[PDB]
Formats: sequence, structure tokens, C-alpha cells
Amino acid sequence: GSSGSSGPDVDGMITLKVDNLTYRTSPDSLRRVFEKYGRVGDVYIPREPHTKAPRGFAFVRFHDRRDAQDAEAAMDGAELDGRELRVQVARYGRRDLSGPSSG
Repeated sequence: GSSGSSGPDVDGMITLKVDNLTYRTSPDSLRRVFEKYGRVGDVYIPREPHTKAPRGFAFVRFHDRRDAQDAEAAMDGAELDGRELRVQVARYGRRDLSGPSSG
């Protein structure tokens, strides 16, 4: 099969990483931070290997590949919580995959 549909399936939605997030932060808030531009498919906040606490960065899924790009630049580089929140895409895990180049 060759990917070419949408709806009842998720190929690989865009993922945005948000660092400099204080404990006070929660799925709701983090969800309202992006929801402003583009709804959030899912919200996850990794924790310490031992302690169940937001290590430091969070994961936010999006629907389109545009909204995310906007919130990324817009947010990243703003004055929040008395600091410069790092709202950008994850470090690793490319959103693309090798395969049929021409087909």
C-alpha cells in the first residue's frame, strides 16, 4: 500500500517540543498555548526515569503542517514566565521517511 488518505488513520502528525515549562504547567494550559492557532491532536509531558515529574520538555501533536510552523516561530522567542520559552520542534525524530522517491 501507498499512503494517500486521511481521517481514520494517522501517518505521522507533526510534533512540537516545548521546554522551559514549569511544574505548574499542565496538559490543559499547554493545550491552550497552541490551540490558539491550531488545535492539538494529543498532549504528553515526559517525566523523570524515576520521579514522576515533567523532566523539562513536553510533546504537542498538531493536525496540519502549517499551524505548527506558525506557533513555532511566533511563540519561540517570547516573554513568558519571566523567561524565553523554547517552543520548537523536537531535536530528533525526522517527520519524513525514506522510500519511493519517484515511484
